Amino acid sequence: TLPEAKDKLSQQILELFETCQQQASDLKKKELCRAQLQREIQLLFPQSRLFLVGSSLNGFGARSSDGDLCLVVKQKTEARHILTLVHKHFCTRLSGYIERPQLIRAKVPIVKFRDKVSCVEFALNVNNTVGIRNTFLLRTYAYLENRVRPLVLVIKKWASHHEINDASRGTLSSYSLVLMVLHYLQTLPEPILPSLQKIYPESFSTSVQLHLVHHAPCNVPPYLSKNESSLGDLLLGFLKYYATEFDWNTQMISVREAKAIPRPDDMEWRNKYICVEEPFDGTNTARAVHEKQKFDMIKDQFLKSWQRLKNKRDLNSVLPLRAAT
Repeated sequence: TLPEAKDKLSQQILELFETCQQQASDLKKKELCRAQLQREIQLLFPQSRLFLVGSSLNGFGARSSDGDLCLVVKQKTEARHILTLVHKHFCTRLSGYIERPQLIRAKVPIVKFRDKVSCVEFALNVNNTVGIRNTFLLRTYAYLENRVRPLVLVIKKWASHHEINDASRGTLSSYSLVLMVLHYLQTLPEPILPSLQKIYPESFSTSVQLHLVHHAPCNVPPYLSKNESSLGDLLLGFLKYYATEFDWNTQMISVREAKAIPRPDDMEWRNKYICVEEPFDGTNTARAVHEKQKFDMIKDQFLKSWQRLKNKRDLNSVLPLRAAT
């Protein structure tokens, strides 16, 4: 299943999609690593399970997507004690096939490591279960329509190429972008995506047992929309929408509502530049964008890329196609 591709830009977007999309063999090496590590971690926490989460499973992965793992142990004092124990385990016992494990310090503490078996970089956290839930929310969107995945992928590569796709460095997280693409698709005049949580709350409710949340994409049917915009029309529109129309200073993006909502007067959103509502809990995913200079970098790059693309409808105007493939 693939979109139209009547023009050059749309064809280049599909070409980039098909050569960079995460292949089944990439996902098998990540799953073999996940199962081996769960087995390995269970020596320490026998009541624990290890989940693949994020780009590896949400449908928006590229061959270069790192792996995200979520360790479920039956509030943060425990989460940090477990993460440091797991880390010492990786350093002492697992050093034969687990390279350079490091505790990275962030809102969600992480153990970063490289699997020498798959040669793949991984990020493991402890008990951040919301990432399991939204993995399968996003996955259900990722396959709800054939344009969502090519658009999201070219947009991820685009943001990464322009050094605005790294929340650790002050810019937009991949999750923020994905939510922004999905919001753009949700609010078109003839919309390309509905709200999954409004139409089927039963398949994404917070009472669903974590180990069954992945059943949700098997339940939800595909979305047929009236919009006939091709991939190049939509990539241009997505750059224009955030470059010109979307008021960062007054509104927040709610994929849960499939709407733009006014910024709440709560203290979380009081001084933030960018407000994207996490769909399961109520928090700002773009909270990492807190420096004016970086905020401007995002704004200026949206404007500029929409300009170069408008004039020359070649994907090379905003993303060198030789630097990805």
